Amino acid sequence: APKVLFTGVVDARGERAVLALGGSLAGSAAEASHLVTDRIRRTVKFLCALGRGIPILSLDWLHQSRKAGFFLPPDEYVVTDPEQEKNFGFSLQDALSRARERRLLEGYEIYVTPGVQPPPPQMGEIISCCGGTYLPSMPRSYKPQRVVITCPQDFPHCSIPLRVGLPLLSPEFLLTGVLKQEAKPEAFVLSPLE
Repeated sequence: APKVLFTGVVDARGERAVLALGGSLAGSAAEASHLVTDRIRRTVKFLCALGRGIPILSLDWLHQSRKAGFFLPPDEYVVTDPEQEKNFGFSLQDALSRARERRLLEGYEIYVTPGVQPPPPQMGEIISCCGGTYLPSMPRSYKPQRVVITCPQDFPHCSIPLRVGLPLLSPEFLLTGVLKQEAKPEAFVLSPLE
């Protein structure tokens, strides 16, 4: 039975269809089997669903399923948003295919300093949904794929990662990388002395 999550929309009729058909309403994207929405948006729920490779479907999926009397396959209902695909420069279908082949952040260990925006806990949810490790405190040693997402306010606290050669990165490394399902840390390095 599906555990359906909604994002960027309000659809009481859709929620009712999920339950009527035997499914349940997902508490979060990490728990969801399907995400229902109307557009591509950079939200914790959308980015987590995409990172996990679950179906991201239109609101018509549930309404047509209710008419059928059972959950229909996802294929004919994938969210299509050429406009936002143009705004962001990526293909949702291609990004999902990538997520379905591999977790984007497999092997990555990421510490997000306290002052970063968006909020560290939201960044960690996204990191975890992409198979990475959200670190509890600043690292003390170098390791490949171990990085620190930080910000100007926190540069004063970055002497240890700089000492050991850990990259200081922009939060967009995560947001843009997860949206496109393409991790390019070298392209988001911050300049702490500027």
